[PDB]
Amino acid sequence: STVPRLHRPSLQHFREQFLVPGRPVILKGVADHWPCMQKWSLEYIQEIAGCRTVPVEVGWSQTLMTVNEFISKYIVNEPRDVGYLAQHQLFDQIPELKQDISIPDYCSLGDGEEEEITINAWFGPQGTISPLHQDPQQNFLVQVMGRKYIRLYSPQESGALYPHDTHLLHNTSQVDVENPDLEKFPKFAKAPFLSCILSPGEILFIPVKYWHYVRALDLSFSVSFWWS
Ligand SMILES: O=C(O)C[C@@H]1CC(=O)N(O)C1=O
Ligand SMILES: [Mn+2]
Repeated sequence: STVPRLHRPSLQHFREQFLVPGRPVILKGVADHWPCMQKWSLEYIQEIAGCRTVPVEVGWSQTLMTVNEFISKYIVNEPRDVGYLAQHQLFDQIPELKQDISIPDYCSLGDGEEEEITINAWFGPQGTISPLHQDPQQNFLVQVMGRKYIRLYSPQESGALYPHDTHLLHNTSQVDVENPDLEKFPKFAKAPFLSCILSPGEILFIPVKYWHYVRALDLSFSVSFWWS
């Protein structure tokens, strides 16, 4: 039930053993020496991005503030609520930061165009939680700062995850993974899963439609690549 870790697997090995069957894996030795891994201090983030406006999810509402405000209020000064700079195309907004990352070569195995890969930043304090849900594209999730606990359930287990009925929320589970209501959601308890702690320099492959749940264990910065 652990996600396997592979060092720089060949494109063919990744394609045949993980991409085509839709199996998660952690890629080591791929992003570990990207510039972001050494450069992205809080101070560097403030210097490069501090004055720019970013969307922040407050745990639930959505607001806007500068990066400096986000750091001051939700990171450094004993925050009062949880705030998460989540799912934001920060690298389109701030092209200088795009210099510190790369598109993984494995994305070339997809059917889509490189121009259509979506690169999102996920920057927040210890304790951010993304509830269990599934996405409609493949994902490489690159961990830069801090660690994340991640739980993964196959699409084959969707019945045991009790998706919301609304079309809007049908890709999201009704269950709180880490404190499930087994009186209401009894099938959840026996559903098999994989899990990991994703650390800096590692890349998690989340296959298209794989259900995933994520909790930050430390001050955390991740970069995701959504591709097909
Ligand atoms: O890290 C998180 O809190 C949530 C993750 C990051 C990511 O790329 N996707 O699709 C998520 O759901
Ligand atoms: Mn997701």
